[PDB]
Amino acid sequence: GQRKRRNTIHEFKKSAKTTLIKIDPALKIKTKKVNTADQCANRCTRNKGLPFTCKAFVFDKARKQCLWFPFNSMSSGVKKEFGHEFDLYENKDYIRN
Repeated sequence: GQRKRRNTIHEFKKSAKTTLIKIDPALKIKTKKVNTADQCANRCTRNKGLPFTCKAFVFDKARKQCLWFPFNSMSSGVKKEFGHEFDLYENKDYIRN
């Protein structure tokens, strides 16, 4: 009855009004309708779920959706996007190199 620390979104790079794409052969993403970024976090931290342990994700505030990316705007074979009301959540411990 109190996730308190459960939410891990406080460890990702927060960049609202900013999202990311992908152009490399070994780079995909994941999407799930949702309510707020806080949610994506729990759904992003829980490893053993994303092929990339969810290194970064995004929350569409006008679409209440989630988009976990295996990388961040720093990764390669990839690029950043927008969405007006999206959200960029790149885990700092996973910031591609």
